[PDB]
Amino acid sequence: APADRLKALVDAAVQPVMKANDIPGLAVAISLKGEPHYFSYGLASKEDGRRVTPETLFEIGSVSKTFTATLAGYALTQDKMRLDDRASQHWPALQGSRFDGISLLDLATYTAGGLPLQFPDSVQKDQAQIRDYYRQWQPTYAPGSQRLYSNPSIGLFGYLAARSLGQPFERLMEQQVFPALGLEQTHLDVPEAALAQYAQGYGKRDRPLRVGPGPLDAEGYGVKTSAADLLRFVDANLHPERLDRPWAQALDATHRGYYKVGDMTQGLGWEAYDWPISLKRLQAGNSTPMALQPHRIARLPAPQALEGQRLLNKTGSTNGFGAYVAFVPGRDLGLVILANRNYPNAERVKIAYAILSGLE
Ligand SMILES: *C(=O)N1C[C@H](NOS(=O)(=O)O)CC[C@H]1C(N)=O
Repeated sequence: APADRLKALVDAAVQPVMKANDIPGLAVAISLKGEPHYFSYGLASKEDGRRVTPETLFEIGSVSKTFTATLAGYALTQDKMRLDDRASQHWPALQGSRFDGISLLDLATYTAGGLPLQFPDSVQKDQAQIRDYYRQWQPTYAPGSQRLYSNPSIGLFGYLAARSLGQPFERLMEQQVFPALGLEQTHLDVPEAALAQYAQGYGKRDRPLRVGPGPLDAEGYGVKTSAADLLRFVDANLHPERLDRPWAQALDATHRGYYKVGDMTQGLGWEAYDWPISLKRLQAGNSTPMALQPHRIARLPAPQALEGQRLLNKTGSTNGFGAYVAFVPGRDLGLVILANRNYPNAERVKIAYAILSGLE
């Protein structure tokens, strides 16, 4: 039976990696030939024995940036902002700062000139502290030259896109973005009535870990969603034309590459690779040096359509969770892997590659 073969393929990819990385619970969702398939493993909470299901909520960390990118795509389609706008055009407090010479594109693609991975610990989740942080910041190098993966960078991009729409970022995601995408199990602030679905996260010595408040957390890493909802988001990405036009264009804006770093082409949120490509190369593109070190970019002469024979992906983590999303536009194939342990990106890619290969 084809169901037996598919279960065998996914189990063979997942089971050893869960055991090796001591993952308590893991949800897989696959979109194949326009049909969804779910595979759920282990426990959402070890303490109460709640099992993972396709409706369990996981923290997706940096995968949130693809949602942030979608909201910015919507602001672009509505002509409320342009990627070449100066960042300070959208926030008067930034006028006269170094943000007068940094574009929204630089912010979105981590090339603003050395904005750090995280806000310093001295910056709390407070509007005035965030404002003052950006007003005083000075680039280490020229904007548009080096990519340094950064939550304050794309966080500001999302914050400015929301300002361009005249509403708070979190309100726009809840009231407009998630409903437009048909996402009813996707949250920035999990409702009390949905808490029973929120998985526990696990760190060292199995300490419980759920993400706490931080500056621009919603924009950079704040989404909690189920494997079923994240697959719905992947399916919207595979077929933007099925949504109402403004939202179709918003999703299309996240499928455009601006530059290359090694085998990776950088879009808004999504990162793309030629497909097929070796597992080692895909792991190297999602490796620690890509997250922690600056890289000189190879700018494209024109934005490149991220479609056809390409794999678009995003890793995301929080202290207690590890997520991975990947899809092949030219093959109508999509995958979501959500876990309640922050396990190495290389291991997430290893599961995904075994599944994607087996399906091919
Ligand atoms: C996203 O989840 N984050 C940003 C950073 N690198 O992202 S990647 O490895 O998920 O692409 C470090 C991990 C994480 C964070 N802690 O903010």
